[PDB]
Amino acid sequence: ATKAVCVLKGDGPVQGTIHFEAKGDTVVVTGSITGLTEGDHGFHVHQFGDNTQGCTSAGPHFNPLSKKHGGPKDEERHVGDLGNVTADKNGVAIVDIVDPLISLSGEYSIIGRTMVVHEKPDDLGRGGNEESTKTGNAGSRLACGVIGIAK
Amino acid sequence: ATKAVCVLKGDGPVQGTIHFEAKGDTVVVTGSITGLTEGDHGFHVHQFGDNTQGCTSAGPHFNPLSKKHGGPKDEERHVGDLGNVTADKNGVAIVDIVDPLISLSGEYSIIGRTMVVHEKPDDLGRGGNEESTKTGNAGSRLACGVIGIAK
Ligand SMILES: [Cu+2]
Ligand SMILES: [Cu+2]
Ligand SMILES: [Zn+2]
Ligand SMILES: [Zn+2]
Repeated sequence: ATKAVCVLKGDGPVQGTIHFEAKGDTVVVTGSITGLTEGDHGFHVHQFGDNTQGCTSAGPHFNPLSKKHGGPKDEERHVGDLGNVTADKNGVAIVDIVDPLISLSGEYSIIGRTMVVHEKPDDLGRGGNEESTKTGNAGSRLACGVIGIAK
Repeated sequence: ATKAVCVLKGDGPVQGTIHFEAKGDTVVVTGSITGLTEGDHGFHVHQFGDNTQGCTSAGPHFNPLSKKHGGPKDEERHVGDLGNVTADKNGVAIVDIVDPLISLSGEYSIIGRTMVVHEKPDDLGRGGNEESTKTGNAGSRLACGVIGIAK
């Protein structure tokens, strides 16, 4: 696809709508999330578009290259690693990202996978431990959605 | 993918989990639905995995080859026309479909689009009006979900 979309729901106050658009070989991710506690939350494309167990069955991060966990800019990162999104004091987060690694077709295509917002900030793989190299220690999954074709 | 999955939700009693698997040049589609009234209900793949306005934003049937609506057997159908599932007296429909037209990859991939279960029976394009040739007069979209990649 050239355009896709994601509606984030959970069993909490955290809702959002994430928009995806293919520009050459980057994905412009745009949107907002509401209900967040102030500050950073990890923002990851997890592997499966599977909601049979809420956000739990989305699996780990989309990582077809078997890299370590990392931030959007690091060479060592999962493809699904889109780093942190920041909520203001009103709990709202404008999403604004241009990523050349995730995509909306071919392999690395995120279509039909799961966009997750996390309870905790992502330490971007740079942490005193080994969960850091897996999840960035972004903690729980607050809200998630299957990324579907929009246009 | 070679497997996908779909959680049917709406604002209603109706809910279901639909399982797709690539089997040779066919997709076998299995699962169950509940909450329905008895007898036949249309069961279609709609074009957009766009859940922003619930099932409404899914759009029309997946129809990349611009054919008029039909039943899954017809020369002339949409790729999304999987026909009817039948609810027994207890509101329960056991899904069991193998289709040669829909795919989990390539052109015709149904990953990222929407599975919809309708209010009324599809008429397979054999009503006598425009609504037959587009919709099957299947009625309102009771429950839908986005088709995601499954382990
Ligand atoms: Cu994550
Ligand atoms: Cu339909
Ligand atoms: Zn990661
Ligand atoms: Zn149709």
